[PDB]
Amino acid sequence: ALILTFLGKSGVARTKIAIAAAKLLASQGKRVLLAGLAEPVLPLLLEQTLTPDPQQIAPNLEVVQFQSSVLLERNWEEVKKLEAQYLRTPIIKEVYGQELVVLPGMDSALALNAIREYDASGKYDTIVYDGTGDAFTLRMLGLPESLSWYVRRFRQLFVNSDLGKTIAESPLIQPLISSFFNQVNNFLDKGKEALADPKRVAAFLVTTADPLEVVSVRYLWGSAQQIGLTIGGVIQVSSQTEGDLSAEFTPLSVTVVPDVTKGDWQPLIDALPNFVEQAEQAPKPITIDTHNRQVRLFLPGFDKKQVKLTQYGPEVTVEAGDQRRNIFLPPALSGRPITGAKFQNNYLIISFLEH
Amino acid sequence: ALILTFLGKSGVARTKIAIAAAKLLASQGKRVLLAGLAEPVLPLLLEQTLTPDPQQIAPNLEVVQFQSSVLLERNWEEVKKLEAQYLRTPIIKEVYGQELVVLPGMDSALALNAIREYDASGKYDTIVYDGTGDAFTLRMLGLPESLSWYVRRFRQLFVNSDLGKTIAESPLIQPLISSFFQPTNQVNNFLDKGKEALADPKRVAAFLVTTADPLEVVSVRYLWGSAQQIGLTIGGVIQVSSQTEGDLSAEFTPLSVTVVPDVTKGDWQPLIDALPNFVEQAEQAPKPITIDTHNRQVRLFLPGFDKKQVKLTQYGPEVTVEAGDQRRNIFLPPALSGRPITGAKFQNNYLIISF
Repeated sequence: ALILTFLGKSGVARTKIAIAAAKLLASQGKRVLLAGLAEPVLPLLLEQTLTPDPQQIAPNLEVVQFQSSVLLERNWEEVKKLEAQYLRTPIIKEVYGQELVVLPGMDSALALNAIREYDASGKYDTIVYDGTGDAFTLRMLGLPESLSWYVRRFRQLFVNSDLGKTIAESPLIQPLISSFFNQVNNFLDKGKEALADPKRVAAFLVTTADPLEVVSVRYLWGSAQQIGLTIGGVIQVSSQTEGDLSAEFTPLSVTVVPDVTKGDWQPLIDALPNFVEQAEQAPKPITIDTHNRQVRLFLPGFDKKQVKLTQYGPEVTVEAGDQRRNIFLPPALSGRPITGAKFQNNYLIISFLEH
Repeated sequence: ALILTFLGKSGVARTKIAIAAAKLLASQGKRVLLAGLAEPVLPLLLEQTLTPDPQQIAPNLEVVQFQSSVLLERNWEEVKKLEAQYLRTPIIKEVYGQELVVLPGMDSALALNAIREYDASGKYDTIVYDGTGDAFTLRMLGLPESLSWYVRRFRQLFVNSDLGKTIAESPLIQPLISSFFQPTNQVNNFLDKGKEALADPKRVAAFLVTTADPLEVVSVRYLWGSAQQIGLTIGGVIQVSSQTEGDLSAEFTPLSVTVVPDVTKGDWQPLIDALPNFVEQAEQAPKPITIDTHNRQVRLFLPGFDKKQVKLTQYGPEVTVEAGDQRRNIFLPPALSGRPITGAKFQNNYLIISF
């Protein structure tokens, strides 16, 4: 499925857009899941009580509310089943899933895993996700890449090292495991390949003509590029500020849409863009030119003072918008000092030494 | 210090109110730190470039911007020194802070710890925190209690298990730990101090921010109850302008609703002059939880929920209150510890639980 989401500073407008996008796509024969968070506006705008299980509200249109409490207790039962299997003496079987308290980070991990399950079921063409629309959403969506980076470092250290041997053989720990007792990369790589594919994950900016909102979504735009999230376009919603925003979002299409009054969704529905086509035509977050030995990063919303580069062996780290892209350099670039990092037309062009 | 924050659906209004509150309290002689996250509105409204370190911008007014990437990197250097101090062969000494990736949850822990450090320094009377103003801010502020509960439900399960009683009754452990290189009290002391502060309206308080749009009103009422679940005092409501007219006093009884004007073209004085007395309203507001030793009762303030969506259960050693997609595991104090529940009821937005 395509995971479709929206970024912007005003939650009510984002929810209306998500609802309208879901209605439009379901009306065209796409199988749609609209998923929101634990908050009362989506139910109220739909005039429907929502639950942690998808409910059909129209042909091809199901709606679900992610309640982290419920997702946590559902995952906890999977933890118990694994515990019985892999342990001779249970330890956490006592704890009921209804007791567990949601910690920061769990919220995003549980929501992303739920989305992954819905995506993997094959039941949907589009999963419209009405999230927080902000940097927390980006950190969620970036989990496949972020976890992959950690896994690759753990492997380098706690194993794939003498330490990996001083425990792999340790006659001290071996009996301790014998008592009471990768697939990971295929799992993460699937998430990574989806996130990078605009046919599988795309987001759209939502903003009024207020310059404060405009600068906020341009910052989110650049931050999204750091994680490889395609930004397909801009939805411009109404306010007391008038303005043509096309020049502020070149080369993206800006689509001006009307409000929703008294539950008449049709004018908004009719004004929405073709999300799939615009995502497919949007700029690419990263390209690598192996002949000229250059990395080209699309980084709208930032200038050179706001972007930091770090280069440690075969890895380059790009930090911008409080996000970090780790670039593992290919053979044409590895081992060569960076000789330039200059912005041209919202792209940062990183050059590597030829001589 | 007092940590003061704002909950609401529109970030721009929340940042404006945070700036005005900081300017107000500073002009009254309080030493103020204004702290925001990685986003461009606060610097633009202040006409000041912001950094990860406090900058004075007016008498008694310093401002700082939290960047998760920098907080993580600065925490890493402390982890790397501990390696040099308590481990035979370093493992992580070659991992560089610039490369670390911020995962979900990590961002919230790093920011709360940064706040903790600024509060511990004694340099400020008020810390005005411009956060995300939503459930994610609540899960962050609730960390001391949530962590305390995990330590308290699971320590016993792991120490008294067959595998735990073996780690104490096994000679394969002592020469294991020494192959490299009570905390339970130090941890609970650190956690209990955070829980104490959060429960004290002089140390932590939040105010709701909303327009008259019924959709915003219902949203902040839900956040209001969600905040009570974590023990966060909600001192009052700030009503900002919109195309919807309305007196909101009856919607938030017994809280004061203070109507405030916009800020246009750098003129902060109308907003400043309209802000409420934060300290006094927080002192007068309802208490999230009261334990009545005499009447053997626990009274939980739970406004803004559907009563059918408040669940009380005792699956484990403590009663669990589920509401607002948050869970409170009630630690019974001495006067109530070990007394069965004998009833519970709702009344004027309070859940009264009898023992």
